[PDB]
Amino acid sequence: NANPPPPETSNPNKPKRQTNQLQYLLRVVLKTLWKHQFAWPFQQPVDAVKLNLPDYYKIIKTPMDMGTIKKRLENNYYWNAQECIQDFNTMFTNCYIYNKPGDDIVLMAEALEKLFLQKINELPTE
Ligand SMILES: CNC(=O)c1cccc(-c2ccc3c(c2)N(C(=O)c2ccco2)C[C@H](C)N3C(C)=O)c1
Repeated sequence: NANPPPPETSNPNKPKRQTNQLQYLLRVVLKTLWKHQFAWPFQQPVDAVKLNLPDYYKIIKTPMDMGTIKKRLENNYYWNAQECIQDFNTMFTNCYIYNKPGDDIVLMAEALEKLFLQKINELPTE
């Protein structure tokens, strides 16, 4: 069972805009979560071949990771801030869906989600 390709991260046909909200998502939210001690498993797609998890992509049909989110922001892939926020939410919930409650990786994602919510609290107005 091969890994799927990573989510798309750049599309020259998508329109581009700079907004206060998207700038904040890259410069504050993503940068803060990226440097966190628990960020490392989330910095690239789950490599289920390397990890011998043949049911990962049978269970998780909407993968997402922070490496993808970073690339999407840098490539002006998102038009609405909510698209980015949804991707963060998908990342965290994928981790809760697949892994056992109480596992280290779950507590890691929970800490990262709490930080994310503290950072999103101060998102600029639309
Ligand atoms: C560059 N490679 C890595 O950063 C890397 C190396 C070894 C393992 C991992 C890793 C990546 C993703 C995950 C886990 C481990 N997982 C772990 O259980 C785990 C335990 C402790 C840290 O990660 C399995 C699970 C599928 N998972 C997530 C994000 O849900 C990532």
